Amino acid sequence: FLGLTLALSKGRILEETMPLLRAAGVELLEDPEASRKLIFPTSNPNVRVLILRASDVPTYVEHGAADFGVAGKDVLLEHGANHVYELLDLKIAQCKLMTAGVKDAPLPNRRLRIATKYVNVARAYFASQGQQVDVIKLYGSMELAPLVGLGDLIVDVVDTGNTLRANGLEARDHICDVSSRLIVNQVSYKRKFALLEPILDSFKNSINS
Amino acid sequence: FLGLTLALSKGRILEETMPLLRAAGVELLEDPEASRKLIFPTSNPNVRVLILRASDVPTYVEHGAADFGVAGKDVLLEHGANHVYELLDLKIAQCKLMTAGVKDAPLPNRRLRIATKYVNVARAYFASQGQQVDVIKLYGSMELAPLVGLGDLIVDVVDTGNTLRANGLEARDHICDVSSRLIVNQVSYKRKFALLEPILDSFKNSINS
Repeated sequence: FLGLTLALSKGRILEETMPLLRAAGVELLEDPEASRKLIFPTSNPNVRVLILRASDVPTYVEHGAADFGVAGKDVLLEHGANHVYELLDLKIAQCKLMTAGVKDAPLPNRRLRIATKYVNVARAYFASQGQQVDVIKLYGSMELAPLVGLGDLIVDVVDTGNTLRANGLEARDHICDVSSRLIVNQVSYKRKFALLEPILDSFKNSINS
Repeated sequence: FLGLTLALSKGRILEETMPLLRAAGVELLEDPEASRKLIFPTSNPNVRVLILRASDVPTYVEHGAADFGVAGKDVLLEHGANHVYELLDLKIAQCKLMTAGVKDAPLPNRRLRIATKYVNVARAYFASQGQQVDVIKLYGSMELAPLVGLGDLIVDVVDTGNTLRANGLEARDHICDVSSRLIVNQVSYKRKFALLEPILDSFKNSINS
């Protein structure tokens, strides 16, 4: 396959990327959410799509298994973005990285334990607050952890805050805003620029409105 | 909450644990697969259930946020089981850890790159084969990696082999058999033994047939 391979993930990222792809002459030929297929063709024979877990998008792009991708800033910060280029803030799937805990619960007088998927982000953020913290690495359902005493706080992505509120948690601190970003493999950017450039230009034009 | 907190995960583990719980006088009052609730009551007021991602079950049990749990051997090997007790092989959700790659594809003459969620298991298994390997940490859909050149092999859990076969992959090596195990927090085992013992005994009796 001599074309470009685009790494996306399911849900909001796929949903909100598709219009940008449509304006650039790229359309999926079926709903990937309903398929066992791993690699998907498009209306453009020079572009194919991978549907990955959000956390794996930087990995595939870094290694060149995908030439470019759409990854949330949260994933990029946690994974590390030193071995891809971030070309565009696409302003999609916007949310916040935040700390949260049980509503009105006092912080303990000791090293805090932070339950999170975002272990690197958590250590860095708390370091900026003057705190060395213990981190408990979790893979999902962060909202449960404070309820059963696993960790004093969580770090997670928050959009509406409804999950938090439904579970008797409240956001404590805003860490940073998060949006999905167009990343490119550093070799693909050089070797396949003629294929990338018009797509990149279309995306840039689309995001300007 | 003074009772026991049991950590389970969705799908086959939940499905196949429920009969064992039923024989021990513990029944869920609704289908957790259909609910936003995080902690679930049971027919026994001394037992509640957490529905976690499989990878997080050892974590919750180790820290004492759950007193006991059902975790796959694959997760235990990868996480490390030094800070829980493994009491029972429940013989449920049986499968194999295996290596796999593209059907009939020759191995490269260099350090192999292993794409997997099971980074620790992969390094240990290949070390037993006389090989130092590079590992690429992935979070899902392992079957894709060899198709797009990410890694030379994968390590994954295989049951039927259908996913592998559907994607033009074949299992290369059998690493070990995997089944779900009853694990207990090391303090809970001492402090709450009177609550645990009859449940543990029931499970043992059930698995004997």
